[PDB]
Amino acid sequence: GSHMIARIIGEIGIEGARFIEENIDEQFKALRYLSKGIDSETFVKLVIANSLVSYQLTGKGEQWWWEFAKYFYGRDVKSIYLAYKEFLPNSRFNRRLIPQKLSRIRRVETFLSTLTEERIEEYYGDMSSLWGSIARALGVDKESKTVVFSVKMFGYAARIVLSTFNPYPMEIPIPEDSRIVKLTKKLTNEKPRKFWMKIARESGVPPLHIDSILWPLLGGASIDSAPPELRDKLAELIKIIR
DNA sequence: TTTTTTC
Repeated sequence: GSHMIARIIGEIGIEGARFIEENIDEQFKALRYLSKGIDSETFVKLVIANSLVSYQLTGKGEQWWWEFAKYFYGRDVKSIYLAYKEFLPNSRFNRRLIPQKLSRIRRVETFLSTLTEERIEEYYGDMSSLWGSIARALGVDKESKTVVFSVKMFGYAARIVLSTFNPYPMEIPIPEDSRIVKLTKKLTNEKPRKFWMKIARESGVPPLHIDSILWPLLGGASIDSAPPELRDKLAELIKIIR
């Protein structure tokens, strides 16, 4: 792992990650916008469906999640599969692997249909069971990138809908992808998957909350709105990993 | 433009 990184991430803490999530994270902003233009249950269903097709994008993540939010705001959505069948081929930022992606939506449509208000609250109180349930519906490994971040974005949606905050489970790990490998190789020769899981365990900050911290800081987003005590912590983290 | 997944 990294004692240097884990100590500063521990100082930032779940509440520092939460500040970034609710103030800087553009995915959270797009979700908060969408939640104002569609009913709560459809909102959460769409966010999970979107997460499951958000890979190998023809654009950057922030652009795509705003495109998704702007597309469904005020839209009358019945079948989520049918909605995506029309949305994806006309989108700007998600035009690759549409046949594969539509088939994943079709296969998870029955699980999404169980997401009443009460079911969404139950899963938000036990995101590990939601993690396993989504993977089982798809027939994939729950540690796969899309399933892990379907849980993260569900957590964004659920905290908006329910006006409560439950931290992500510690046992949901960041999987390896292109940008986590590119960054981690500069920091260490350790295996990226093991590196970041040990950092989460040592710091006390679940991996999905660490993810919220890393990318805005690396991408150069302003941290000036953070309170000075948290700002100085994020500043030191930047000097360590950027 | 190059920004995970398959059955």
